[PDB]
Amino acid sequence: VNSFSGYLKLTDNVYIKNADIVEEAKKVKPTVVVNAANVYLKHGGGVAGALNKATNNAMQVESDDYIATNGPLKVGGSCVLSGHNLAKHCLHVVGPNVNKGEDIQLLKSAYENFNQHEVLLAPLLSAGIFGADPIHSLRVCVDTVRTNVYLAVFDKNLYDKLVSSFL
Ligand SMILES: CC(=O)Nc1ccc(C(=O)O)cc1
Repeated sequence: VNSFSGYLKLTDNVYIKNADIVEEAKKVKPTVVVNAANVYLKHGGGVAGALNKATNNAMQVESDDYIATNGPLKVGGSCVLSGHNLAKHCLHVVGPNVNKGEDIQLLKSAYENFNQHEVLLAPLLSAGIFGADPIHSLRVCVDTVRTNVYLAVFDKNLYDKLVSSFL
């Protein structure tokens, strides 16, 4: 038993809810919140801008030190940093950005990072301003992630379409 409430069960291990990933993290304080990162960990908009704003920019300060030391992530890759006031840890995962021409086949590699963590609160990778089809992103999630993932879909209209079209 865990602290997640109000989720619809899609599979043995995947759950979904219409919720803002920021408000959900603040309420649950999960072990792991996933950020929809880019390779530079420049948290400007969407999940990353919203998560970073909720940390009063501490996520960005930590991220800049990480990049100064390690260089950029790979598309499909991840790093574990602090969760600040939102979670124990933040798993920053880079899905391909369709609006930059990145290979959508890298979405499966991106979701494979989630398997290193027993439970996660996450957004749909490569959705929203990353330009991928969210229905596709949910299918890859279900077919790739084997650990317990609690998906927060911000858009109510999209949430209803994801549920009603789910195979
Ligand atoms: C404030 C705010 O922008 N929140 C969010 C939450 C989730 C997403 C997303 O999943 O794309 C985008 C934006």
